[PDB]
Amino acid sequence: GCGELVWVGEPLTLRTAETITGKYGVWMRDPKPTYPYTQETTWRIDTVGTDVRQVFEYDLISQFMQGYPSKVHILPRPLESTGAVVYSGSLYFQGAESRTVIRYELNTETVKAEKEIPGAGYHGQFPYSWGGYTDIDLAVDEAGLWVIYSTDEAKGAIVLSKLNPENLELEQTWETNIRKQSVANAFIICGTLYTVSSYTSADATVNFAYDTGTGISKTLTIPFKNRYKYSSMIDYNPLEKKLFAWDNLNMVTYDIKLS
Ligand SMILES: [Ca+2]
Ligand code: NA
Repeated sequence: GCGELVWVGEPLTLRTAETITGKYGVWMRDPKPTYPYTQETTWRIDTVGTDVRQVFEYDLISQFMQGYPSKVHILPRPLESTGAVVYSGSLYFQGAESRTVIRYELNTETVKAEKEIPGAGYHGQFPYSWGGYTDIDLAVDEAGLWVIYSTDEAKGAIVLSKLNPENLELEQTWETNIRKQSVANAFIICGTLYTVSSYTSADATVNFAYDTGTGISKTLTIPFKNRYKYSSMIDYNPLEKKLFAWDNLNMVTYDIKLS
């Protein structure tokens, strides 16, 4: 059961990074956890630097909030920005300085697929408003795996494609009429693209929505606060039905309300 986003709030900090190297990054959980993982398994990637490859893995939420990682994966390839997601036992991330999406099976630590997103800009071409090499933004919702980006053909407007979680083949593609660079970030809920924009570093709003079903968009005003004033990523988890975000060394979640 899905619905339309009508509310965002109740930001909760779950974990503060140990060092300044965790100023920004991406943390997430698997909406469709596979053995030996569960709905509590938590992955954390500090992305401060040029050589990002370590992936902290926590078995329990108590472990994630208090103790140490159960395991540390070393990615064969370097990771770009904060747009990665975990889905069905695999990490989906962007190859550094490339337009290549990579499926990395966590349990076997094996690369299952590599796929350039056709015509997509990368490494500074189409980042979100605050920049940060955020050209390519992966997403998981109730329908599965998506990728958010832009192309020259789309004239810098946000483009979203439904991805095959197995071989990363583009199944469907939608062109919007909103510039990706005019927006702070984005996520997908029940097949609906939502964008986030900032009046300030602490003040944010969900300002736009595009339904891939109907094909029509809306302007919106759904305010929420960036408590620590430097958000580097915000994704949606279709299982917990919350927003996961990274804000100035803090790994936070937002609760939401769907109509
Ligand atoms: Ca996002
Ligand atoms: Na993402």
